[PDB]
Amino acid sequence: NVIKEFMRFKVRMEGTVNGHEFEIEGEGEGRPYEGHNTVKLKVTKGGPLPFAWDILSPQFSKVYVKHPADIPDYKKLSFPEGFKWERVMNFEDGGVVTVTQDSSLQDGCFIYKVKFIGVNFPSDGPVMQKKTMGWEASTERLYPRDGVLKGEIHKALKLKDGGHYLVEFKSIYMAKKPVQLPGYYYVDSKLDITSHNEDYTIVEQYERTEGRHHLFL
Amino acid sequence: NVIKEFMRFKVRMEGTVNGHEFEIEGEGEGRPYEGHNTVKLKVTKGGPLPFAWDILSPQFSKVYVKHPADIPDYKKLSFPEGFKWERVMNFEDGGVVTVTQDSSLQDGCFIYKVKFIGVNFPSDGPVMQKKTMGWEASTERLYPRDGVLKGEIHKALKLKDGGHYLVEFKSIYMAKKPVQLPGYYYVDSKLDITSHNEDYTIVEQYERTEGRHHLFL
Amino acid sequence: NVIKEFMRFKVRMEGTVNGHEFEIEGEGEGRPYEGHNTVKLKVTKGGPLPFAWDILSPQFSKVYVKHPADIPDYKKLSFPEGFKWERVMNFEDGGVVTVTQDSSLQDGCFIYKVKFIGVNFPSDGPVMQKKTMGWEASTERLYPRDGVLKGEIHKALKLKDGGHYLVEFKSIYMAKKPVQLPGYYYVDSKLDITSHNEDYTIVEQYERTEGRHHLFL
Amino acid sequence: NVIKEFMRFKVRMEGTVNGHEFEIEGEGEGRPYEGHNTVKLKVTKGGPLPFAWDILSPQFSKVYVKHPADIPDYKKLSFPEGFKWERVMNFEDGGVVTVTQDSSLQDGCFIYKVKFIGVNFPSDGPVMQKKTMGWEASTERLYPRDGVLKGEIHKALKLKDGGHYLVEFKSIYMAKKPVQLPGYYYVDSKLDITSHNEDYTIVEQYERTEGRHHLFL
Repeated sequence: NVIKEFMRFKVRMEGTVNGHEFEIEGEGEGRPYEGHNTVKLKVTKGGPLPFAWDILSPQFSKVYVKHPADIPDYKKLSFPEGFKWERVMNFEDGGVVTVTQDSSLQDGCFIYKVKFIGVNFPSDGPVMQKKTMGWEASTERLYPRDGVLKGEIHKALKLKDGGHYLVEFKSIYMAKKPVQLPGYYYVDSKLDITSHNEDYTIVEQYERTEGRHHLFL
Repeated sequence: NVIKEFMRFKVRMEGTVNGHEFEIEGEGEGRPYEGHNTVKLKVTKGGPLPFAWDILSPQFSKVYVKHPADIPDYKKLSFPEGFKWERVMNFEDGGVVTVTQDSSLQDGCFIYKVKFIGVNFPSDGPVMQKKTMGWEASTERLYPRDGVLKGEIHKALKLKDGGHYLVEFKSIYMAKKPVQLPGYYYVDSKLDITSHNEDYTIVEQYERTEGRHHLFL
Repeated sequence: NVIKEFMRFKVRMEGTVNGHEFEIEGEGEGRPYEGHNTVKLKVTKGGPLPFAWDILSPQFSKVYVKHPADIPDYKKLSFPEGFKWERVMNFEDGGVVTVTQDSSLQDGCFIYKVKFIGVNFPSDGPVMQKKTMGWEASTERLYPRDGVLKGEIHKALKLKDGGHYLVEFKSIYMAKKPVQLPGYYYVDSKLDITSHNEDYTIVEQYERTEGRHHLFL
Repeated sequence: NVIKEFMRFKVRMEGTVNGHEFEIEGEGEGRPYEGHNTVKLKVTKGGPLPFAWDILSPQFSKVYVKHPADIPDYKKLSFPEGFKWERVMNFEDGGVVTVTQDSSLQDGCFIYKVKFIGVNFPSDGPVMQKKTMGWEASTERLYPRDGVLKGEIHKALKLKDGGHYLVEFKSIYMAKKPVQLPGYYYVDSKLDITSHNEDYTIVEQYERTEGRHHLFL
């Protein structure tokens, strides 16, 4: 280890939403063993974005999840080789996103490369209309499957006018090398936008995340 | 009052699974303010179900959910008129179930009436082949919507030969009288089969369930 | 054979939509080898339905599907015993319906028994608001699976304020005796409400439906 | 006009399937008013794809769809500017794919640019195990929505070991310029792999496709 108490990271995203091409670059840092991390983003191409920043927020670091000792830390165990992760986001209004990412380690710094494709968002929807205002804190249900780690979440974006915009997440974590997998468990998360410029071409986020067993066990 | 510290209930279910008709009846009791309840069932018609009992178990009492004082207990508030509940269960292998239920209070006893329709289960699947062995403890994400209370869960049935069989629950709770809805919150639950005969024509269940805010709030 | 060129039928339905119970009875007739049939329904209980009649229309006769000689007529072959049918209807706005049906032959006439459960329809949506106006003609994709016949359709209801309300149908047909199944094929249908009273408590429908191979074959 | 009776095209795709990156480039040609076209592809990077080629085939030209004079040919009318198209493919076993593409016209040659992300495919499934054998002919259901053209299809891949592997397609066609949209209609298609080398690093395809009204209209 390899994975120190303090770790920095670099991230780059190439994405497309309803046909709108964009690129984003950023840097972050956090305490992998404490379950917290922050990140600053900059839209390098296609800005300002014609859609809610919120749909991108969660694609910018699960190696920072705090895990109790009795729960194998698959993501952490994968380094230095690292792991890849994939995801599907099913929006209640038909919107669909598919994400592919690669997580590596270079000279003590984490390297994240992301590809994102979002389609079918209604022109007058909350995404396309920028009517959201952050995510609610969430709880992911994880389990080992097909030799890899999987998890699902029932998430929600807060609507300006009140109410919520529902999104189901389905993620897949795949170590680049064989690593001990955990059993059924949960991960609580809370992602906040801490700052941003008026057109959201510059953004700062904070995330707290921790794994645990269900409370009744 | 109407809802005492100790309350009993009676339940009747009329269902069909893959064309197989059946009837179930039972009696239960519990501590509504403590978050626990038990129930004893008996298959009265269509006896010897040709499918896993597990898919029926969660259809047999949310008025028993322990809620903190700062979270409006919508279901409890609904009495004496009571409430209705509906649900969709999406099985990973294509099976689908819709449930509609009516909850009332009669002579100091909770009265539950359930209709269930399950279709599209593979004949060789874990349901039709009775390969399941109980649910993992779960956590439901609730929120108010359309004037009613809704909630979703990523649940899972343990496989006898190892692994899990996934199911997504979508529930709707509808008070028969206008009462206070809570905001976004969660419900942890754990249902166990405490006793049964080999063919599951006689079963007893126990369930613990409590409402709460997300752990990071 | 038992299936004459002219055949009548009797249907009875017990359903629930968003907690509202209802019952319907009807009588119909048609020419099974020609691909057309009519039916007259009367709401016998729960009358003055508080939702779009159109969601019920398609649950009231596949044995009447015209099949070319080179495509095994599974449903017809199942008689005199008959067959069962189940279905899932997934509505674009979240509403979900499950149906289970039993088709038999008695007194020289077909006997239909249907059970319907509909949930999660938004209070302000086209179904509960009664804003639909008939289905567009459709095309079902069928194939043999798990020893039975299955088919799916991408359906659509026309709306009063223009546009369409999309629904995906997934049906399963199950013979009560082993009969020959066909391979991959298509069924074309067009259902029309031919008459109805002011409150839709008495309704008359017409349906044309025919099986065939893809046109490029 | 801009669109002549015979037209060639250039296509290129960047994709990722279950974390495996690849690139493909190719050229095709056909008769846009006749609904016939062919294409030849070469895997340029990510050599020897570790998954079924079949999943990519339908991503390689709807301007070639034959339309009757009474049905607006939205895609054709969008030129010379062109149009973009997006798509979601939902695999029966959990795999999900999103696609985004751009179609333009350059000096008499159509230019196609495709981005593809596929995730959640079971390692032991027909895709990653290459057990598929081409698509069945299909029929897409189209309708105008949100100022654009949408269509859905219930498709199927033939399994080597027999049977079919089901896939639901959801496509969105967006003209770069708001040209005339058609109303509800269908498109029949039949895609065949005409030639291919052992490892699917060189492949040629043929597609027949024509738009039309429902047969009962």
